[PDB]
Amino acid sequence: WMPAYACQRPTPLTHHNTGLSEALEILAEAAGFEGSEGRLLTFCRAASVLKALPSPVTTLSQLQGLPHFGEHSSRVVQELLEHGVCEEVERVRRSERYQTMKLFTQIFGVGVKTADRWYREGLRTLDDLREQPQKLTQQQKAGLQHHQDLSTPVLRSDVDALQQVVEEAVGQALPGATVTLTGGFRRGKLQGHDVDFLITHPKEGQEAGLLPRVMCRLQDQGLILYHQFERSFCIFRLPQPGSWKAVRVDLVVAPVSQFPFALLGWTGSKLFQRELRRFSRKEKGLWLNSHGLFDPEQKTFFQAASEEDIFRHLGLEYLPPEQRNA
DNA sequence: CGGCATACG
DNA sequence: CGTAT
DNA sequence: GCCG
Ligand SMILES: [Mn+2]
Ligand SMILES: [Mn+2]
Ligand SMILES: [Mn+2]
Ligand SMILES: [Mn+2]
Ligand SMILES: [Mn+2]
Ligand SMILES: [Mn+2]
Ligand SMILES: [Mn+2]
Ligand code: NA
Repeated sequence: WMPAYACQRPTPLTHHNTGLSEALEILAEAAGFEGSEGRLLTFCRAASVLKALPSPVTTLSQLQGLPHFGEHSSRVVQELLEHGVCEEVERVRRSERYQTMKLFTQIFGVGVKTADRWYREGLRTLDDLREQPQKLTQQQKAGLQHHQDLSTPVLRSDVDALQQVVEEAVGQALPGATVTLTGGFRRGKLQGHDVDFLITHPKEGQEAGLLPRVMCRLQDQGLILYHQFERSFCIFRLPQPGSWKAVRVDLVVAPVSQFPFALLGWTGSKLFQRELRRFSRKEKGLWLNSHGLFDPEQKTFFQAASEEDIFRHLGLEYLPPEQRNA
C-alpha cells in the first residue's frame, strides 16, 4: 500500500494534509530540542507519510496500516480531527522552552547544544545574547548581527540574481566550471531560508582548489558579509531596491565523477536523504553518501553518470526533485 | 531489543 | 562544537 | 516513537 521509506514514494511540495503534518512536525522539532533523535525521526516520518497521501485524512480509520502511525501520532491526528487542535501540540507551542530553543537554534552558529546551555543559564532573548558578546563565536556574532535579514524568506527572484553573480566569479576562477542550483529551490520551493549551489567542472580534477578562488573573487567584489575546502557557508550581500539584504548561500564543489551523488544529496529533502541512505544500507547493503555509493562486499564504488543511475542501482523508481519533498 | 544518515568546517 | 541536504 |  504505502511503503515504509520516504524514498519509496513521491512526496510533492504541496499536499492534502498540511495541518496534520505541521502539527506532527511541531512534536518532531520539540523532540529534537530535548535530544530525542528517535522520537524526532518518527514524528518526521509520520508527517511525511501524510504529505504523500492522495487526499485528506478525515477519519481515524484511514490511518490503519499507515507506516509510522502508532498510539501517539494517531492520538495527535484524532484530536485534530475531532477538535481542530491537539492539546499536546498547543502546550509545546506556547512553552517558554520551545519558543526559546526555536529562537536560539535558528541563529546561524547556534545548535541545540548551545541553545540548551544558554537556556539553562537563564538566557531567553536575542538581546540577552547581545549583552555578553564575549562568549560568542565569530560565526554566532555574524548570525546574530544578520539575524533579522536571515529570518526573511529568500524569493525565487533573489535566486536568479545570486546565481548570475556566482557564475561570474566561478567563470573567472576556472573557465568551464558550472553552477547548479540545489536544495529546496531545486525541489520547486518558491521561497527558502538560503540558497544552495553545486559547482563542478567537466574535466575530472580541474575542480581541485576551486572554492578558495571563488571565495576570494566574491569577496573582492564586496559581496561576502561572512565566510569561514569544498563547502563554504556564506552570508551574501544581495542588492535590494535602494539597498540590500543579507542572504545565506552555500557553495559546494564536487568532482564530476561525484557530481550525481552530490546533486542528489544537496537536493534533499533532509528527511528524503536520511531515508534514502537508511534504505540503501538496511535494505540493499550499500553505503550511500554525497560522494558515492559503496558496496562493502565487493569493496567497490558505483559509477554514476546521473541521479537516474543512482535510483536504478538502489532498485528504486526514479523520483524527480519536486517529488523528494519528504 | 537496537537502530535511527552521513558527511565537512 | 558548528554547518549541510 | 515506531519498526522489524
Ligand atoms: Mn506517547
Ligand atoms: Mn476528544
Ligand atoms: Mn537550502
Ligand atoms: Mn543551505
Ligand atoms: Mn570531499
Ligand atoms: Mn530500546
Ligand atoms: Mn535546510
Ligand atoms: Na543554528
